[PDB]
Amino acid sequence: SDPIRPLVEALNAEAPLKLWSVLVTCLGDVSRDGVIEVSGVALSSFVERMGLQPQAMRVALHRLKRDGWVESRRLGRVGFHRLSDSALTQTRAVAGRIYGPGAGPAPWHLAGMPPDAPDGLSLLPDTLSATPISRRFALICGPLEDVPEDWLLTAPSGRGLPVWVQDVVVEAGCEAEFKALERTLAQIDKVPDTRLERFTLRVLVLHAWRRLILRSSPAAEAALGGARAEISCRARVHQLLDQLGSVEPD
Amino acid sequence: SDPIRPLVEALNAEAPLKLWSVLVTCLGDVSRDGVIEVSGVALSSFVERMGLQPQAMRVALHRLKRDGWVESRRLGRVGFHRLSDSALTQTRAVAGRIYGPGAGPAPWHLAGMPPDAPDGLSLLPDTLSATPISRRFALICGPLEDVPEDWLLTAPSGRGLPVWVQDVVVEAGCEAEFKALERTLAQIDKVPDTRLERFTLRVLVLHAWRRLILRSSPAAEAALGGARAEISCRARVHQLLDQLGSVEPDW
Repeated sequence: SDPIRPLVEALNAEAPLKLWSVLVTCLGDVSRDGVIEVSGVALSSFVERMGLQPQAMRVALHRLKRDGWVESRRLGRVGFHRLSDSALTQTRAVAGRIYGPGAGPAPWHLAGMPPDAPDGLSLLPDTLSATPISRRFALICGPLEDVPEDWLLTAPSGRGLPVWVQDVVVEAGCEAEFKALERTLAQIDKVPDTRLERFTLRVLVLHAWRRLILRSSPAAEAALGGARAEISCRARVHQLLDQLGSVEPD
Repeated sequence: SDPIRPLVEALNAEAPLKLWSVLVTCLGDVSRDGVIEVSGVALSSFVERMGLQPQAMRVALHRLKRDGWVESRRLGRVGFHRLSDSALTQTRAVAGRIYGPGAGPAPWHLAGMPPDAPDGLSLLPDTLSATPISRRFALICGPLEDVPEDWLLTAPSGRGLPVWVQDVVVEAGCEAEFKALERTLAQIDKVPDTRLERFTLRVLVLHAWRRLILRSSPAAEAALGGARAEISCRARVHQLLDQLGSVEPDW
């Protein structure tokens, strides 16, 4: 009655799973909790458990090696893979977004760029999340101290959002997508016995959520409000990640 | 000496005075305080005290007659002129803007129009004042209940206005034009003795104000604040209209 095979089919059906990215999630998750590097054979059993070929893992590791995402050691006949220093710092920068408790009822603001600045959104710090609603105006989230003084900063009125705004925020804030992932995730009923099954399921549930949470806009999320699909979806993922727990591969 | 001649030269220097409009101000002002119609000879003495020809007044009255702004009676040898019913109702619609105490520190908001609506500002009621700051965004004034539900309504944050916004409002809210008119008005030292002088000065001070007020954006002004020029300039115009008082054109 295997929980892995149907979950894989389901995730692939919404958006095909790119092995290199699944590997980045896997390596990222283990390094966050102490396992700085995973053996090639241990990694290979995870890739096989998923329904994939060890050949596919080699082509994924070659892609990631050349692109500076992964680093490799050879101690005798065993290969050891880990995220690169570049990849780890980038991974750590999104830890709170992925593993954290979430923004909850986060407030939003509207920011208007000066006339001289066409690509004004690039001038906005990494700490700020911005969803354009017009050529010069965007819905913003984050530290308002990071909003430059030459931008027009304006706050929400008691009024709701006009339909044209709600249409933008529903799309950028992945309301349909978080609902769809939660509905797919609802299928998982029991925790598997095997340490490998528990590990493969955790990486799959984590990858599905990682790929979405990092695609969605926190600004657009804050604009959707407390009833947003991201709340209930995060609620299930972090419950699932707790009931599956953390597995050191063997 | 004479306070009329320099004031005329000063007003003409900023923007040449159009006689037909000066007449519309005059007739509108008298209708406000009871004088339903002014005689042609009384009107002619006002036009002359200004430094103009009676011929110029006839061409101005002909323009206003055909255009339905003024109506004329001929009781014997005397002609009687008044604003037409449509001119009066249009005049009365702006009474509060001209004669009123002003909006003071009136609040502003930012309104964003939907993508499908290009001429969104036309869809905004007469009760709302709007100053565009972008193609789809404008600073608004007035009853928020009149702001359509398909517009993005956003309020001021504790932060000030960026320089690019201040530049719009300084222009739109006639900051410099209000400064100049107030300085121009400082020359008016004492109230003249003559009923005619008192009358001509009142119409001139009122016209200069009327033109600039109906041109300035109430929303732009609301964004400018309580230290804006429209406030002090308004108090000066009202102070003068009070110290000059109201004169019946008997002459």
